[PDB]
Amino acid sequence: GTENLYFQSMDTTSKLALILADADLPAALKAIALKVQNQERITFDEGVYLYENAELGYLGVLANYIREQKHGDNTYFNRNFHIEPTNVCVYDCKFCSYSRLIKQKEEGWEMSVDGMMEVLKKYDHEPVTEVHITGGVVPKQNLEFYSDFFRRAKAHRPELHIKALTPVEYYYIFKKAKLSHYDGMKYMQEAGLDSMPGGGAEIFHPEVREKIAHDKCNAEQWLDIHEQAHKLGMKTNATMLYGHIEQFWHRVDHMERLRRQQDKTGGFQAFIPLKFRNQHNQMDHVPEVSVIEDLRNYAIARIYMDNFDHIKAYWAMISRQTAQLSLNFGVDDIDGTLDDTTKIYSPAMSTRDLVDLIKQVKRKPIERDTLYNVVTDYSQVTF
Amino acid sequence: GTENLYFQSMDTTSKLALILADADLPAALKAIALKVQNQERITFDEGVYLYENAELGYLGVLANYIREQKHGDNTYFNRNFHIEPTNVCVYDCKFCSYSRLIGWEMSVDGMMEVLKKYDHEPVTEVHITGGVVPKQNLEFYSDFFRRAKAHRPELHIKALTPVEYYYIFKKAKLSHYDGMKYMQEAGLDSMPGGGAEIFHPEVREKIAHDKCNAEQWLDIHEQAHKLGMKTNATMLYGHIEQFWHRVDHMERLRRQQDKTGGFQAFIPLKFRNQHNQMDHVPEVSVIEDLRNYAIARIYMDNFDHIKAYWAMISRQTAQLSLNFGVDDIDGTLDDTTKIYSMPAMSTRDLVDLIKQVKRKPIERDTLYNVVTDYSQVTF
Ligand code: SF4
Ligand code: SF4
Repeated sequence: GTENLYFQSMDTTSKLALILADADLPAALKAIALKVQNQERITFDEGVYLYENAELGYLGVLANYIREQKHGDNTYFNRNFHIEPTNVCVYDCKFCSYSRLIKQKEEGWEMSVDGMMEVLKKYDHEPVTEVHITGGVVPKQNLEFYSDFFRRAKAHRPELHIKALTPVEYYYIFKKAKLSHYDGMKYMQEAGLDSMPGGGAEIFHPEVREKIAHDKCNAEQWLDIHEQAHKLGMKTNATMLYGHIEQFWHRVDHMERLRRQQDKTGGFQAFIPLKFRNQHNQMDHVPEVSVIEDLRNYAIARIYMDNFDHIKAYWAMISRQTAQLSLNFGVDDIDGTLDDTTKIYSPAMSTRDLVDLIKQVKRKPIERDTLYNVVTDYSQVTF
Repeated sequence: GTENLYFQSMDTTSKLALILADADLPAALKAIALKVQNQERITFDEGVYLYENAELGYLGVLANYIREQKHGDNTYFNRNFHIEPTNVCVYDCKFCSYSRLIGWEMSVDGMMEVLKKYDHEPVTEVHITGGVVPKQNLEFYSDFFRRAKAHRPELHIKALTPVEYYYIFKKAKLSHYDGMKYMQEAGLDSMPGGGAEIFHPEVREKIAHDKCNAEQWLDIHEQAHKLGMKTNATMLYGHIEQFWHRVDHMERLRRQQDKTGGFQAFIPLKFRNQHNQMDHVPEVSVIEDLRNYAIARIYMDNFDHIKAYWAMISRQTAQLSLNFGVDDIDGTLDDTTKIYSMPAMSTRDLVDLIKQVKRKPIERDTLYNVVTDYSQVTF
C-alpha cells in the first residue's frame, strides 16, 4: 500500500498516538508507550521488557518523542581538548588496552605535571573552553600530583574549565591520601577541579564487574564519589559500557542505580552509553553488537533515564551513520574534540563537518556552554 | 541494515545528493536528478522516461526538492465557495455524468440569491463551473458578473473554462480576445483550470469529441493572460491515455506558460469510472497518483503551484501528496455550526491534516499572500 510511508511521514506526536491506537500492539508495549505520553517513569521490569521485545521503530517513536519534548531539534556540542596523564595502569579491565595484564609500565609513559602543563599551553591560542583529563591510574600520579596540576592550570589559564578524572582514579588517590571521599573532592575542587567526566562505571552489577573490571573501585564507591561531587555543587556525567558479555537486565540494573543516584543528588548532566569494542584488549573474541542494537540501546536509555537531561554520543566512537541516526533515537549531545587545524608539511572533525553532519538529519547544531545554554546557533550560519 | 532508515532520515538536499552518489542507479535517472539539482528543464523524452521507469521513492526526492526550493513547508489553501449554474450539458465527454449521451438551470436571479447567502462570510473567491447550455449565454454570464461585482466588489470571480467561453464567444460572434476582454469588463477576474482533459487528438477525439480542442483551450488562456488574468490548468489522467499523452499535455502547457506566463497552478485530475460512458475503464493506483504528482512537479518547472483537491482523493493521499510535489490544497472550507439539527472539512480539520505531515498551513488570499499562518496558532 502506502501504509509504512504514511507512518514515516507523520509528526512525532502523531506517531506516538498511532502506536497507542494500534489494536495489534501487545498490551505491555501500549502501557509503556502511554507512560511516555504521560511523562511517567518506566520500571526496571518494563526496561528489561523493552530490551527483550521492542522493535527499533517503536523505540524510535518513544525516544524521539522524549528527545523533542526536552530539546526540540537542538543538538549540542562544545570545544574541548584532552590531556592523557598516563597510558598505562595498575588495574586490569578486560576491555581496556591499558590493562596491566596486556601493557607493561615500560610500554607507555607517565607525564610529569610539567609535561601536562606543556600540553595545556599548546592550546593557549585556541578557543577551547574546557580540558578533559582521563587515563590510567599509577602510583606517582597521586593526590599531590593532580592538585599541583589543577593549581598550575588555573594559575596559567584561569578561565579554562577542568573536567578531570573518574571515581576509579579518585578512589585510589583518596585511599592512599587517607581523606574521605567528601574531603578529597572538596580538596580537588579547591585546587581547581570544576567537574567530572562519566567514565569508569562499566557495568555496576558484580556478576559482570567481577569478570570485566574486577580490581578497580566497585559500583558503591563509584556512586559515592559522584554523590560527594554533587554535594559540593559539581556537575558530572555517567557512562555504561554495553554490548559485551552482560545480559539486558544488567544494563537496566546499571541505569536503575544511576536513576536513583540522580533522584538523590541531581548533579548528572549526561548519560553516555559506551559501546564495547573487541580490539587490543583481553576480550578479542566477544562479538560486537549491531548498529540496530546500538540504536535500540540509545532509545531505551532515553526512555529509562527520565531524570538525565542529555543522552550523549561520541562521533569518533561510532560510524557517521550511527551518530546521525542516534539523533532520532534519543541523542541530543554529540561529542569529541573539534579540530579546525590544517595539516602542514604532509580523520579530523571540523566545526563545518559537525554542523553539516547534524543538519543532514534535519537537526539544529548548537554550540553550548557548560549548562547547555545556546552560545552559537549554527542552524542559519553559512561558511 | 539501517541503509533504508538512513536514506529516509536525510534532509531534502542530502537525499538528492545521496541518489546522485548511488553507483547502482541507472545513468539516465542520475542525469535527470542532476538536472533537478542544477535547475535545468527536463525534456519530453525525459518526462516519458520518468513515467515509464522511475520508482516512487526516487520521484519523491526530486519533486520534494523542487517543492521545498520554491515553497519551503508552505501549504496553501483559500476560502472559496462554488456556484453550479447547470448540471445539464450540450457536450458528450465520455468521463462526465453531465454528458448529453447520458436536471436544472439557474437564472441570474438564482445565482445572485446563492452569492448573497455568503455576504457575512469572509470568502475571497467564488468559483463557477458546470455544464454548457444555450440559455446561459454571453448576455447571461455578463449580467451575473455585473450584478455580483455591484453587490460585493471585493469578491473575486473565478469563473468558467474555455469549453464554456469557446461556445458562448462562437455564438456571440466575438474573437476570443474581444470576448475575454468583454467578460473581464463585466467583472470576470480569473479562470479555473477545467476542460483541459488530455490535449492530444488521439485521446481527445475519443473522450471529449464535441467540446473545444487543445488549440482553442490554450488560445482562450492566452487571451486571458494578455488581459492580465491569472488562470490555472488541469490534466485528466489515469484513463485510456498513454504516459506520452500526459507529457504532450504538460509540454503544451509548459510552452504556453513560457509564452504568456499567466498560469498559477497545475492540477492533476484523477479519472473516476463512476456514472459515465467510461465505467469499465480501470482506475490507477495511489502509487500512480503520487508518481503523477511528482512528475508534474518536475516537468512543470515554470508553474508556481501543484494543487491537490482534498475531496478528489483520500485524506491520507492528500497528506502524502505534500511530500511528492504538492504545495496547494483545495476544496470548500466549512466552519459553519449547524443549528436546529436533529462530512465537511473545517479550517481546524485542514490545519491538523497539514501539520500531521510536518507542513506549514497558510490560509492565503488571491495574491497567494497570508491571511492566517496557522503554524503560529495553537487552538
Ligand atoms: S582502570 Fe581505566 S585505564 Fe585502567 S585498565 Fe581499567 S579502564 Fe583501563
Ligand atoms: S463539457 Fe464539461 S460538463 Fe459538459 S459533458 Fe464535458 S466535462 Fe461534462
